[PDB]
Amino acid sequence: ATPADWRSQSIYFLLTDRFARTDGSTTATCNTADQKYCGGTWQGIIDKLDYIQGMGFTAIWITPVTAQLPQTTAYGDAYHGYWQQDIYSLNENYGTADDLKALSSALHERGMYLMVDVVANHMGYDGAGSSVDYSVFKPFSSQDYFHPFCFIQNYEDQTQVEDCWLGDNTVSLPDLDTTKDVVKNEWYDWVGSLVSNYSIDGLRIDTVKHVQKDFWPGYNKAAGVYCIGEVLDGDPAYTCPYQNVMDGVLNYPIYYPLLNAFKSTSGSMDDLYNMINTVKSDCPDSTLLGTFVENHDNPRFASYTNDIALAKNVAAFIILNDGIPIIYAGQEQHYAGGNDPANREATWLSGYPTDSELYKLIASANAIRNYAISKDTGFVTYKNWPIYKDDTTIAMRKGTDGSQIVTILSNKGASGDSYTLSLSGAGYTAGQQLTEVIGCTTVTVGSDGNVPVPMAGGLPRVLYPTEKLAGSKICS
Ligand SMILES: C[C@H]1O[C@H](O[C@H]2[C@H](O)[C@@H](O)[C@@H](O[C@@H]3C(CO)=C[C@H](N[C@H]4[C@H](O)[C@@H](O)[C@@H](O[C@H]5[C@H](O)[C@@H](O)[C@@H](O[C@H]6[C@H](O)[C@@H](O)[C@H](O)O[C@@H]6C)O[C@@H]5CO)O[C@@H]4C)[C@H](O)[C@H]3O)O[C@@H]2CO)[C@H](O)[C@@H](O)[C@@H]1O
Ligand SMILES: [Ca+2]
Repeated sequence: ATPADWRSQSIYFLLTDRFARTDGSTTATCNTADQKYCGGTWQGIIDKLDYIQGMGFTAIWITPVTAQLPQTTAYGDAYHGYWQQDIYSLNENYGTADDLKALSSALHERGMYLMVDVVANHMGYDGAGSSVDYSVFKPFSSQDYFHPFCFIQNYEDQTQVEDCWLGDNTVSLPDLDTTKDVVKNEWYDWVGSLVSNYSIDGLRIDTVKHVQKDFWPGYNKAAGVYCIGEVLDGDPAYTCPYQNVMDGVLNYPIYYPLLNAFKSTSGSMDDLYNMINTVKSDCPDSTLLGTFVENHDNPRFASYTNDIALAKNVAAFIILNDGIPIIYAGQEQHYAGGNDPANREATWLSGYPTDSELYKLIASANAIRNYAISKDTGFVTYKNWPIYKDDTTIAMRKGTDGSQIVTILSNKGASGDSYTLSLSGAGYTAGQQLTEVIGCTTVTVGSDGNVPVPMAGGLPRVLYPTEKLAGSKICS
């Protein structure tokens, strides 16, 4: 599917090994500290598609599918999919080629998209860099396809970052020489084939800053579908420019300020407001970035604060910001694991309750987003604009004038006092009735165009014109 098609989607990101088993168990042991395969499979994802769609997601991102190193290393099994050895075969721990195909067609039947994570930067090996046996890799069976062994000592030296090896002496990640034409040619041919064989709709590309920029334009074109890249860097002057060589990138620039604003009642709304504006002006297209606050490489939000009102607000931001929303499986169940491996918890242990607090908030936020784009073909290309901020509040506006959504977010927390915010700048007309779509109550615009928003419990408030909800099932 193209970049234009993808602007309207919302993604549920999951680790195949940790989401759902074929036997549907909700109590099978999965101690994250063991770093072993816990048993998730592609068939299990199919069985729980109602759980996922019920939150209003239109797509899923799944970790890498290729066959991995077989060993249990000192860092555990390659359950996460990032240590490949044979790119022409699939990881059998998750099922067969037919299962993968079954998945794509079960998604498509429901009007949903499939996004697959891919690695071009490196392969994986159980042992020290000097001792690698290149004959185990397929098809790159020789040391001549790879860069000479070196580890990345200085992450500020771009040359080292691209030409030296990620990993270490325990689990080493042999780095492909992506400047060689044989390497380019093989990867360009594989990526088009993988996409056509499994009917994939879009790709998440790992380790993009570790491969020279000029490789990417031809990979994105060979893939023929939207590519969103992982560039792990918080500086918009470093990451955004990658949008000149690939459709989109993950929004790490917004991640830092967003987490800092909501992880405590003293978080800064100023840093978040300024970064929204910077990304808006300085990235080639903000509407093609992926917004997130949790993933498998950082502590979960609840490891920072167990306050449920702060978790509601950060989740509302993610769905309603510019770009594509991305929630990480377990976020909706309020999971609190710390750094890898503790943030790779098995979703099934939660029992998949559809009446959890964040499951409901997410469902309501995705519901208004999905309905609005149904009615306003400009919603996805209108650039989100922060219209107000104070020490504990930020409010934003997105959507064509007359149909705009106005979202009011707070970091006061679950103890927050009850008061009335008089919000200016919303753009609605005098006397207009508005529905607050999270708690389903109504508010009326004052005669001077200001909106009297009832604040309490640190809850987020999402406003939309009552007349426009006509015929919808929202707040019915
Ligand atoms: C040492 C670890 O080794 C393995 O760790 C695994 C991991 O479990 C697996 O998931 C995969 O890991 C994946 C890989 C490798 O295929 C890459 C992508 N993620 C990578 C980035 O592609 C890379 O750039 C670097 O990312 C660096 C970044 O390049 C550097 O700039 C700084 O990032 C800065 C950023 O520059 C700055 O702006 C901001 O303020 O601070 C952050 C810390 O640190 C980051 C690491 O924390 O590491 C990330 C984990 C993926 O999302 C990630 O899941 O492989 C690694 C390496 O074997 C073990 O399993 C772990 O238990 C063990 O603790
Ligand atoms: Ca490299």
